[PDB]
Amino acid sequence: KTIIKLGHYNSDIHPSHIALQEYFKKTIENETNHKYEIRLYPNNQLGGEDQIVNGLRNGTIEAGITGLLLQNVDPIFGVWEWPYLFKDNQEAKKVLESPIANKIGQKMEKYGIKLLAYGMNGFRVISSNKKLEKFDDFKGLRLRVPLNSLFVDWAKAMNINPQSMPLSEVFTALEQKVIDGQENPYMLIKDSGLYEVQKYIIQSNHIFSPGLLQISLKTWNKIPKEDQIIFEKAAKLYQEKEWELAIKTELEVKDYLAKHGNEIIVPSEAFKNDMVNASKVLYDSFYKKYDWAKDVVQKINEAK
Ligand SMILES: O=C(O)[C@@H](O)[C@@H](O)[C@H](O)[C@@H](O)CO
Repeated sequence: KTIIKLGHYNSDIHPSHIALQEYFKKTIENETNHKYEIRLYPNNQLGGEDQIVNGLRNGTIEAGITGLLLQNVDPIFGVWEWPYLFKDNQEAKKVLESPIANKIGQKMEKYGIKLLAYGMNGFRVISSNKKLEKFDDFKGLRLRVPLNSLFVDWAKAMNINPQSMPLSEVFTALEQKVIDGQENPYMLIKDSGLYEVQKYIIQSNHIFSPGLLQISLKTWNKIPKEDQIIFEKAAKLYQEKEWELAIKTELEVKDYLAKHGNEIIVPSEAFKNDMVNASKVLYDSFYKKYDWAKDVVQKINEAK
């Protein structure tokens, strides 16, 4: 009997967790005569996101959902979070279901990880103690960013002062007045309780964050193809159901946050355009330092 521990950083009521429970775990456990058990560990129980990545690579954490932190080993994996790459949720899903996304996903095997599905965490918004409604308001702003220099660079391009830290440190950084806010999808902002200590939510949607369902290659190579087909069936069902649930749930969460004291700012056309224009410096740099960037972005655009 094979026990597969599956760790992630989201809440047990995040759509990823619900879909893991109902579709991924159940499909595998039932359709393999209970030969595999998929034990779920939400909310950083098995460690923070970076620890999950490392555990997938060394095999001590057999499965997981993470974002794109493996980009610190090979930057190609971080491409999906480049700013303003996708116009909306449906376009993000369409591109992540395309051949180029599959091909980049396959490259994770070189680093010990088998990718099973691209799911959705969502577009990222800025939460803040300070009202932000025009580009000049970023000056002086101290924002936590994730453990990924892309986000450090993004923040600097916005004239924001970033401080990269693990997600588990955000509450205490706010409480200590070390930062003014952070950025993450709407559902994380609710599920985490960050909304209770962040008056303003600014709907920047600057970056789209996928949640990658992954299995350690060390684990995968012990599973015969007949059984892998069942894991793949479960991952495909997980993916369809998770996108659907995530889109539905995000709309609920947006309404919730409107009605519990938070002030949601939808950027003006000018604020929007200023953010978009400011982000171009990131792409200028990608095209200079990555020999694959021109081709990859072209294929991503062709898949839209
Ligand atoms: O804010 C966080 O901690 C996470 O949203 C990120 O670490 C995200 O999962 C990664 O995709 C960022 O590259």
